[PDB]
Amino acid sequence: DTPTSDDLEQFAKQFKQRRIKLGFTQADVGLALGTLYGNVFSQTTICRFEALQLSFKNMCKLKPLLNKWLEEADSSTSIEVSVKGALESHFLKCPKPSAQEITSLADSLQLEKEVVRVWFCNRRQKEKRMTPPG
Amino acid sequence: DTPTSDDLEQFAKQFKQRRIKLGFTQADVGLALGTLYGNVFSQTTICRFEALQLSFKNMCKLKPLLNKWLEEADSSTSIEVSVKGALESHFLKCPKPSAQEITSLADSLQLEKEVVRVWFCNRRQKEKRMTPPG
DNA sequence: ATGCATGAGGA
DNA sequence: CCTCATGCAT
DNA sequence: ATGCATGAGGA
DNA sequence: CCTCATGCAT
Repeated sequence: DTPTSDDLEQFAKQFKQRRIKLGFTQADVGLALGTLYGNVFSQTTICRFEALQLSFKNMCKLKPLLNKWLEEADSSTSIEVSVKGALESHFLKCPKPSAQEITSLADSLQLEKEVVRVWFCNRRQKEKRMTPPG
Repeated sequence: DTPTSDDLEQFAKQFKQRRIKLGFTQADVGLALGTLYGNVFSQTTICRFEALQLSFKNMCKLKPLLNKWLEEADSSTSIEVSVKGALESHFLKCPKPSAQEITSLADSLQLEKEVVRVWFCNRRQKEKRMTPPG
């Protein structure tokens, strides 16, 4: 049976609180999941978990693995600023542009088409985090 | 004879440009200064150098050491947001408060006195960077 | 890329 | 205390 | 703490 | 192409 979104908030809040009190960094925890359970994770992922900056499914996948570490540790190419806001505006107009709208947006802002395609992919995926940028 | 501030801007701009083209990260360069010259530096320091976020003296100290690497590589406790703006306001009023103004500022914002003393130390020291936050 | 930190050295 | 060079952790 | 990225897997 | 989990580099 799955946690609620409230369960994950409170778990993340208490996980961070306890990780600090034990004297571990985010990078430490991520490495220890590799050491103890053969499933390493980066500082970036532990940080996002604590901020709920991951999808609900991802949050649910990591929670028991982080609960394991907690139980166990208790025992011891750059978009300009002006261009960035332009990408926003079109994202509210339409957040999933075609490969044709992307390729034209890339010239009107003088970005490579791949840069724009990936930027939209990422901005769509932040919208799906449990705590999105809004 | 010492570089001008313009010399250091252009050197930092060209250093970053060349470091990327060689395929090295900031952390790589910092470690290589230890490897090659027995003077290791952190990713943080290389990053600040490229952004001129260090004092003129510091910038001058690091430049020849980074010019060495370039020549050689060519061959191969958290202040709330609202509280933060309050610390600013008083910094313009007076940027070097006494240990008595510090200790009272610490209670009126419910921070530890050491936190406020260190915050002022750091905010004074950013004012001395070649590219300050302003 | 940066917030908060440390410690050597000095008035 | 401070300045100052410097970095861990995020 | 996060901007830009990759690659496995799927419609 | 996309979604999605994930991280290097800053």
